[PDB]
Amino acid sequence: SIVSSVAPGKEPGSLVCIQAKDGKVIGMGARVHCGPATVLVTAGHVLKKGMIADLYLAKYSVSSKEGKRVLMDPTWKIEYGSLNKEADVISVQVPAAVWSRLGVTAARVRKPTVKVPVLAYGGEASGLLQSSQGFATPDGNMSVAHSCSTRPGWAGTPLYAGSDIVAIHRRWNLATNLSIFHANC
Repeated sequence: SIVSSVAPGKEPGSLVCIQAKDGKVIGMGARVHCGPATVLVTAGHVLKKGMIADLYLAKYSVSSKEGKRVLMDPTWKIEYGSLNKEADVISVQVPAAVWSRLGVTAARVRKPTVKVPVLAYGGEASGLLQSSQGFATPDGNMSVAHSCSTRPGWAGTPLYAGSDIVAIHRRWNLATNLSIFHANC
């Protein structure tokens, strides 16, 4: 798996970091279309931390030439998924105002295909992102096997196939086949 630096602002427009209050990146996520609206999608064990501590959605701002972030409200409604279950995927009805302030566009969820090329993103700061290349294969249940290298703090990051998201990375590999749970939309 080839690992590469991603220049500030050149990551996909849907991607967001999830930070603790001291700025540490503890997970990733993305804005995706969900019926007539959009949702955050991330790992359930990442979102669970925001029940007892403050988490922030974070993304590099091209116009400000620095990172920006917005406090997460744990009472934002859950669209699908769960904080504690095996698939470890959850989606949240984040207000459009928050996505607007961070510059986050919505991506499309697509079904994975066999050995589809994929990119996964993560990093220690919103202008210090990196990507890892790999391939993804769905298992006929709710998961995808994939070959992207990841680091701790990449939990919840999408696997991108071209423009679209086909999976959610779980933990530092088996990702969740997002289209399975996205059918709740």
